[PDB]
Amino acid sequence: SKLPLLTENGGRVNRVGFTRIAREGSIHKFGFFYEFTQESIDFDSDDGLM
Amino acid sequence: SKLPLLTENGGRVNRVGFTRIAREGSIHKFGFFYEFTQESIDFDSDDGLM
Repeated sequence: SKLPLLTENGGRVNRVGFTRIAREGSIHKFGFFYEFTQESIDFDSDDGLM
Repeated sequence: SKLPLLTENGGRVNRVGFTRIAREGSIHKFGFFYEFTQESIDFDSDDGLM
C-alpha cells in the first residue's frame, strides 16, 4: 500500500523525516582510611607491619 | 494406441504441428523527497546533520 510513486514531471508527492536521541552518564566518589599510633609500631613484636 | 506405424505403401499418414507462446514484462517508477529550512540548518546544535 505504501509504495512511493511518481510520473515524468513530479512535484510534492512523498515526504520523510528524521529523529535523534541522546544518552547520559555520571560520576561518583569513594574513599576510606585508617589510623595508628607511634607506640604501636615501635613496640610491636613484628617488623614491617606497615 | 497412438504409435506412428508405417506401411509398405504409405503416404499422407502421420502429420504433426508445432506451437509457440510469448511472455511480457513492464517497468514502473518510484521516488520521494524531503524538505528543510534555513533556520533549522543554522541554529541546530549539531553541525553536519545534512
